[PDB]
Amino acid sequence: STGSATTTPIDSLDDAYITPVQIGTPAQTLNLDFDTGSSDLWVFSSETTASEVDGQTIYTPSKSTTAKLLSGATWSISYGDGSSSSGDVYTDTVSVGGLTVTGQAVESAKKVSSSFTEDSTIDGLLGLAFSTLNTVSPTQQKTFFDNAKASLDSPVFTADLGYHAPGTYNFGFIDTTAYTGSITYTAVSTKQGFWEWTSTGYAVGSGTFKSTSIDGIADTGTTLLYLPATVVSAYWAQVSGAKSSSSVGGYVFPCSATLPSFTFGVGSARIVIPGDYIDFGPISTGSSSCFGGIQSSAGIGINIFGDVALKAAFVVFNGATTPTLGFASK
Repeated sequence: STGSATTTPIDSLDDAYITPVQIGTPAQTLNLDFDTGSSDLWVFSSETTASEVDGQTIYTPSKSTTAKLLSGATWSISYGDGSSSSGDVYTDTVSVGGLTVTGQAVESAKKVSSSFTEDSTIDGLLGLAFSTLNTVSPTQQKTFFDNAKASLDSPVFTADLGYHAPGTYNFGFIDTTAYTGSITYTAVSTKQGFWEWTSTGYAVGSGTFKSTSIDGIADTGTTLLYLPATVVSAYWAQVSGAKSSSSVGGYVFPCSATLPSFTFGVGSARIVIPGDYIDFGPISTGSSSCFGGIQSSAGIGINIFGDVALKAAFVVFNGATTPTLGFASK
């Protein structure tokens, strides 16, 4: 089997992408944030504290004839940005782009943190990291991809995120029309539960490529590109007037600047992030200070190849017995 679904930016900055997901019988369609950095499929629901719902579409398990309470199961998650959510668990039928999993754990939110409430466009998350990170207790549950894998034509999914435009998540096949050149595959460590890999280096604009190993994760659920402070300093040094602002929380730059590209290495191949992709716009409405899309990971503990990087590529998440990642230009 295969599936194919369009993913759409939630706003004009590509802060996140939403993909429609059918849950239950009859289908209830929710727009979920597909997140290769986590492993829970959780939704706003009829059980969510009413004051914490503000415009999201909700899953109502009592209206699904295929929903079954997973007795005794609870979940609770905290994300790298400080947000969180928790609740109980149903199993139900879940379909993405024509690909159907029966008995998928659907984690129903009883509580969500304010950042989720405040974002009316995101109805939940669909985790695509490794199932060892799933938070369901006392019986850990499998991700949608893990449940679907055996049925797929090939045990893979691909992320093709657009710049200021829709893109595509495919399951079970490589669309060879969706990229240019070849796909370069690189080794993955699953020891932390992430799609963790080692980039071979970087370049700033037209500058020389610096060969250096940069371990990080491919994370569709993180907006920006988070890299070591040395690398980030070298990038922003090429932008007149750019500086790290402790009060804003990262590098800012004059909105009148033209940003240089940033290149990262995948083996001997190179992915070029155009400068435009690094502009996240005014820090507040009407400001002439703009927020940068490349930021230091020094306070995180891990480097993160988020959407800024991933949307410059066609990315293959190969879930074979020994997983690998693939990157191609597009």
